[PDB]
Amino acid sequence: EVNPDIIKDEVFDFVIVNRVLKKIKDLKHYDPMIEKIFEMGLNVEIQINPEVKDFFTFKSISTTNKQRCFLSLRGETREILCDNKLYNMLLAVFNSYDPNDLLKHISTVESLKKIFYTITCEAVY
Amino acid sequence: EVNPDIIKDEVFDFVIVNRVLKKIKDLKHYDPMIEKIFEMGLNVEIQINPEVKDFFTFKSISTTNKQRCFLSLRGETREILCDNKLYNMLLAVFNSYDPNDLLKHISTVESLKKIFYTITCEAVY
Repeated sequence: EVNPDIIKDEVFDFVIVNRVLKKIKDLKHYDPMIEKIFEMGLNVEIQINPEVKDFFTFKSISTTNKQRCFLSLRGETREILCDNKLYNMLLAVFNSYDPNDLLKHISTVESLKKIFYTITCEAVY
Repeated sequence: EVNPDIIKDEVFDFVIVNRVLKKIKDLKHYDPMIEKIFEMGLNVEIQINPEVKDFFTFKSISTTNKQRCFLSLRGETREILCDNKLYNMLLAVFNSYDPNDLLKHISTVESLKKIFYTITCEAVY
């Protein structure tokens, strides 16, 4: 339940850390929330549109051996497979904010929305 | 908020109601938890293994034109696409029940487990 801040110093085995968070320029732009779980877990939240609060969020519940990843748009949360494709795309989004080229950011965020709207949870029958 | 019980009385436009819930012969055996939402929606929860409360359940959230379906195993909840495949598997599970011969039923429940472990939430990148 405690929401520390350190992530630039210490190290993790946690995939989402050593593959997205640490690889993002200026985390504080996206007003990150990071908490410690009991010590066996990490619960991460990043705003995708920091300007409009909780409009578009990325959430990652990490545990000892398991990770669960969720895109959330206007209050509707969808789970998505935690994999490279997602890590990358997430980096494309967050690493794309440049004041001298907002339109580029605009687009890649739209790219992620598309992914959001395109997610289906399927089984092999 | 409120929770009825006779899915045989009222008529519904809810698709989970007409494609599944009304076609279940011994609905009562599966300890249904059916609530109405602000009329506007239906919250449904069925026990796949009534013998072990909340071990394996199916949840369905219906609002006006939307439905979301979940399978929960040992407290782990996964969303699953509400499609014909889904509706056919569930009916096969709830209607295979026969107190005078349960092997068929025991096996189809396993078939639903297999489905659970198989679910993935993917987006096309």
